Amino acid sequence: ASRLYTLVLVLQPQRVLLGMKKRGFGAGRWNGFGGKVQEGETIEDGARRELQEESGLTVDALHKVGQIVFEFVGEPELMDVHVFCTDSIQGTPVESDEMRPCWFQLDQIPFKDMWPDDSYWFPLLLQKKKFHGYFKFQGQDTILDYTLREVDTV
Ligand SMILES: CNc1nc2nc3c1[nH]c(=O)n3Cc1cccc(c1)OCCOCCO2
Repeated sequence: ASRLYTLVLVLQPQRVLLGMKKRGFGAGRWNGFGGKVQEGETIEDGARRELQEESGLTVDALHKVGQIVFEFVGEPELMDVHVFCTDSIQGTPVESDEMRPCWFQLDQIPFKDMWPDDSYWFPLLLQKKKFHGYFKFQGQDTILDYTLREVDTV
């Protein structure tokens, strides 16, 4: 009982782009760019779409870096998130009614104001590792258990 989602991190050698979500999903946390894959769309197309729609950036190459399955206790649908990274972008990120984009130096990532699972996988992302992960959450703030392993093939 899963539903497909994309998540894109715009990661250049000195810095990463995150957006503060002003409302709705993930509000009040620094998020990457992503959402539900639509009907007739490949996962990679959906990721490019979500980045563009949400960030204002246009991406050339996307690289798949991970898959994370989220379980929220009591919610029937598992969220199957396909995670991608790019360093080849065009444009300037645009602040909108839904999000406030900001660049962070890699040693100043705001983990305290991010989803708590990010402290586990973001360091793999930053070191160019690919991963499979699973996080069981109670509410949005508590990780009950998780697994996370590095893989050769996402
Ligand atoms: C940078 N880390 C995270 N960024 C986001 N959500 C994040 C990030 N880390 C995280 O746990 N989430 C929540 C989450 C949970 C289930 C499905 C999800 C996201 O779909 C991926 C699309 O989410 C876009 C919002 O960005």
